[PDB]
Amino acid sequence: LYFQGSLRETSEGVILSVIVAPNARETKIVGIDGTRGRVKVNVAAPPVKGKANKELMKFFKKLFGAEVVIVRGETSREKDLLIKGITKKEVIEKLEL
Ligand code: NA
Repeated sequence: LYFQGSLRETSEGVILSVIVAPNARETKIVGIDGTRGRVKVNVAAPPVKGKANKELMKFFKKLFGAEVVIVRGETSREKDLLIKGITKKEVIEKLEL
């Protein structure tokens, strides 16, 4: 399994497709879902008042050094994140760290 199955590069940056589990001990990448083409992300926040979405975005903004917005799935576990102004090569390097 490679992270490439969860990413695609658009004119605006990289869409990173994730599947979250809230209430986690630590916000971190725990795996890849090879059927859904998504990175499994544990989020150390409750899924109330948008707090899991906020923590998810904060985690990836820090990892990538780039603005991260949710473009689909604000109220779903399966969320698509636009990482603005970054290339797929840069995203792969950071996910592989
Ligand atoms: Na949330």
